[PDB]
Amino acid sequence: DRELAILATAENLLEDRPLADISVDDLAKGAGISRPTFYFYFPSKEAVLLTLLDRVVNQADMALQTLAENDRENMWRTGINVFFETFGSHKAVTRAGQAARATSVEVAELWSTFMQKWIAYTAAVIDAERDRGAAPRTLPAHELATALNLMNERTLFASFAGEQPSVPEARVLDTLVHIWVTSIYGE
Amino acid sequence: DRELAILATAENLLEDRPLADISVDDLAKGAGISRPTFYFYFPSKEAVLLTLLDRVVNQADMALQTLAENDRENMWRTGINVFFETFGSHKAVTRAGQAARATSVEVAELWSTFMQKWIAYTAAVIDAERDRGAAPRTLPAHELATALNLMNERTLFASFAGEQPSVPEARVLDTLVHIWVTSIYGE
Ligand SMILES: CS(=O)(=O)NCC#Cc1ccc(S(=O)(=O)NCCC(F)(F)F)cc1
Ligand SMILES: CS(=O)(=O)NCC#Cc1ccc(S(=O)(=O)NCCC(F)(F)F)cc1
Repeated sequence: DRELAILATAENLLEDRPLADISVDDLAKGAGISRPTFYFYFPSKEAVLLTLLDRVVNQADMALQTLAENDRENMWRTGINVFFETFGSHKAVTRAGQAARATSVEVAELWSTFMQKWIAYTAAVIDAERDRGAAPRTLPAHELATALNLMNERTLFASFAGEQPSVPEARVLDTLVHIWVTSIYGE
Repeated sequence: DRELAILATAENLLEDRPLADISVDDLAKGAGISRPTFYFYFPSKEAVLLTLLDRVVNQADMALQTLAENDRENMWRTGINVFFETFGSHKAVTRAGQAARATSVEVAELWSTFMQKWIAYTAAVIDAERDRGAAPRTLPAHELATALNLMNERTLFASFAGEQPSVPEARVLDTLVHIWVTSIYGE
């Protein structure tokens, strides 16, 4: 309500500048509320970012669950694309959220909890592919899954932030899908 | 001299706690010098970390140049192993150096300059492998190289920091080499 206005303001301001350069007064002003009214909904601007990141992570997780409840190259591409579109639609929050992992235990723990879930699901799909005889028994599935998820984390976030170096955003899906399919199916 | 003692002290203290929890007075005391004598060799504790990271990055780069001036799976493993051993021998500096990328333009630019070099060298070796007919012309070599280097950055540093999630350090070389060889040679 006022909560949503605060969150919408924070997402808008993060498009232009870092959390460090955004005051509680900036978020209050943008949301049309006082400073003490702000503090009724959120203990800090840090908790605003935690809630924004929580919503974006849950949106991606819910989109991947929808896919899971329904060719091998297209199967992986469709799944990687959940993360590309979801985080790529929320670049300001992605970026600020990754930077807050260093300073926020709640942000580090949110990101860690979802990465463990996404890795466990990746490993379960590789195992299914091995069980049906489509993928060879090479590396431990859980270790392969970990490295691939870490690759995607670093490569997606570098591309969205326009880091040097980065894969251009228009090439990153093809790039990741190639490495996933060759490393999962390759003998 | 006193410079080396300051650097050795900083590396020792970073084994126990973050830069934020290390004072110029801590580095001076450890190096057996006064606070103003410290400031003669370094403008700040941040510049000490920049110099430590500079030395570790150059050690890895010089080891990779030595290799370059001399089976396909073993060739990539030997090269990845430069980074595994070099950064893995300097875990405190690696960790503090990666955290300083967020706050230090000099640290962000050092890391970016060497990543561009290492990616350009990776791409040149893939191209050579394609030219000799050992590797298929799949992805653009420079884009494949970028994602693989980013994977290694994230996966090595997660393992060395014992992050959750991470590939166990005793499995990370096998894990990365498998993804490199299948993605470089796989059709
Ligand atoms: C259509 S399907 O059945 O759902 N395909 C199977 C799948 C899947 C799957 C895809 C991508 C990733 S990840 O590595 O991209 N996510 C980590 C967060 C990051 F994006 F930060 F990496 C993880 C799992
Ligand atoms: C024996 S040889 O001829 O030298 N083999 C060819 C090679 C190579 C080569 C290996 C590993 C990497 S990287 O991706 O590990 N480094 C990025 C820094 C990071 F470690 F942070 F990633 C880059 C290039």
